[PDB]
Amino acid sequence: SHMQVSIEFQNGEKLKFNVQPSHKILDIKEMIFKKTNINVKDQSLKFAGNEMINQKTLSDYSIIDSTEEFTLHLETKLDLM
Repeated sequence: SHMQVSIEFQNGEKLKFNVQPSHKILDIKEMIFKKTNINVKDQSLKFAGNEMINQKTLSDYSIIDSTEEFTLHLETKLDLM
C-alpha cells in the first residue's frame, strides 16, 4: 500500500499526496509546486499552530509514525504572486 498526506487550502478545499520515510518538508513543497505551480520560495505549511522547516524530514516530525493521519495547512495569503 502507498501512504499519503493531505494539504488544506485557503479556499478550504484539499489535495492528497503520496509520501515515503525519506522525504524532507521541502520535497512536500516541491510536490505541491508540481501540482499548483506556486514557487517553493513563496509557499509554507503549518501543523498544530507551528510552521514546518524545509531542512527536516517527515520522520523528525513523526508525521507517518504517529497514532493518526495528517492534514497540513497552507499559510495565509499565499498565491503565485
